Amino acid sequence: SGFRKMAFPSGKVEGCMVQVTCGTTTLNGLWLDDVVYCPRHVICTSEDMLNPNYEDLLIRKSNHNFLVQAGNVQLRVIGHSMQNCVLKLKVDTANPKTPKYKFVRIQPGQTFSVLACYNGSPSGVYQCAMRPNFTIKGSFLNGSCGSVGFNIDYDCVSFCYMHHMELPTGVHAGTDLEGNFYGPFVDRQTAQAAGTDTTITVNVLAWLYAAVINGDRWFLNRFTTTLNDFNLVAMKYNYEPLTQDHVDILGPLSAQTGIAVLDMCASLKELLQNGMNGRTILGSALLEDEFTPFDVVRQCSGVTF
Amino acid sequence: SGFRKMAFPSGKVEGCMVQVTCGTTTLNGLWLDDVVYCPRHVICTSEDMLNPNYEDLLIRKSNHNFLVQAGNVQLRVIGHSMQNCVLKLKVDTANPKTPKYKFVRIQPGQTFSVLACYNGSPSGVYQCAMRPNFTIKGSFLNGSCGSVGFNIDYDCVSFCYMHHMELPTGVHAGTDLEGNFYGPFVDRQTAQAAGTDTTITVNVLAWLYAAVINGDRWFLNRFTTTLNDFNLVAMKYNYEPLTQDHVDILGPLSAQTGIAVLDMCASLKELLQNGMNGRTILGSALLEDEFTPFDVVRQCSGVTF
Repeated sequence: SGFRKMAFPSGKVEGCMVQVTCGTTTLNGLWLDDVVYCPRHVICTSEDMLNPNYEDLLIRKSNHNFLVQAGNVQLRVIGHSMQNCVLKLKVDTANPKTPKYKFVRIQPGQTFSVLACYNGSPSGVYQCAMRPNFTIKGSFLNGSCGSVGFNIDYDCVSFCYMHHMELPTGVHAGTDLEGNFYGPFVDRQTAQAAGTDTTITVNVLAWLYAAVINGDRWFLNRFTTTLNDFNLVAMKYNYEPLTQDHVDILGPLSAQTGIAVLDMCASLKELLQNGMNGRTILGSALLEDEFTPFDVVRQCSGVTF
Repeated sequence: SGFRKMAFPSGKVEGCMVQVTCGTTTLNGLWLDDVVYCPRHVICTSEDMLNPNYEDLLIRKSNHNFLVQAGNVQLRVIGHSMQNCVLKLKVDTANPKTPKYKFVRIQPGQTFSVLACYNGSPSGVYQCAMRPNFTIKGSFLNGSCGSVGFNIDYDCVSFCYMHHMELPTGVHAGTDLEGNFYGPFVDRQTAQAAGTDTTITVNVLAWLYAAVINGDRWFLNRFTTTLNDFNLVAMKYNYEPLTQDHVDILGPLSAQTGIAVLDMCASLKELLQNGMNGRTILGSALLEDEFTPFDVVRQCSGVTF
């Protein structure tokens, strides 16, 4: 028992992290087979970021201008190209620690682990969600660009995020591993703010099921609701609509607890309208929305990798 | 910017996790050089746990009765001995992935990362604190015994916890890597409950400094306090006393923010007496006490390993 925010074991990703330097800019790259992936703004100075012409900056760089280091060992760059907002540096040595891997583009509301790195060295691991407004609420300092987000399924690492930018509100924006940003954001220091965010309803429900499984049951009320009536309330509290697909995804948690999804919705409705009255749920005094139904199942069933 | 509960990168520990089976009991072991460390109750059946005689159970086991598996590979056991509540299994192969390591016994209030494992395979990483009552609030299912807690300092893994027991209240108890329990607990299924816990004051203060560094400043009031007057209030709210050693540990955060420790204490005093009035601090609606001053510095300064 117990329920914690839990990241995937990071070892398979740690063995892929390298340092990439171009001129006076250093950030992190991801070394898979003989290719290093990194944010293309490694070729920008601080002044370049205000309005960068990436094609024009890149044509002035040679392979030799890219210093790639794996620990204390330089990897020789033998080719380079730009794909959307990422650079791909071909190196003459394939990473001996390359895991089985895939590149995936995740959906808003899904979660992943971030291995925060500086100078190619891992510093910490944490879990976060792709917000409905396509930002993530990470923990990133200068030098963290190129840190990646991932999920693991037994032996296979699915890379879904590469860190590029901090917005003026302190939240974070980045790309998939094909270099396409999540959301409308661009890798330029300009006026681009996150749109209004929303709460991930299906995840709040998943976490309420986790609470019941762990014995935190005080919020269960005696009522039910229709899906349409629940969604009228959820709207007022800036919760995203609950779809029948979401109801279906919650089926296994409903089966385990015996609580029908629409019955749990009625209990959430009351929490939204009345508040928690100073009580806690799974040690939290607010409703948590960064655990997916699959995260709850994993942690409550002990899935390993 | 941003502030997250963050674990250490787990790769160096992942490469040490093995499966240990004795009879019908399977749990996790830690493989360092040619020794596998695991909880001694791997030699107990379910009925044995009610009142185990570990010396008498162990004298009936041969080396061959211990099945140690590192992935799909059996490690031959060539010796065994009991040290306090851990077993040490000598194997005929030293772990090629042994990191630089130390065994440490941590103090209440200190934090560490847990690599939760099942059947010798890592499942997730999370951060937790040794509570003042010598329990931890983990996330552990059946089969997780032998999972370890650790801290990392660049290249050196300091192992501080091995998981043994879940208490009837759902919190967790275990040993250091010499097999001595934290707290008064024993590896027997008996009446042993956690004593009353307390809040780790120095950690709450550290987290309030983290909030200021991240720009969450609304709770700063205009007052100061004496250390003695602060501790009279802290006592009433079941906070542990703040010592001059704690004040000294907070010095660097005080310097970074310009907020004297006793001034931050005055702001915490007001939060304890008046509550948060429905506001949040670093996304939390309650006061968080599982970040040490060193954790705050690490995450706010980007320490790597």
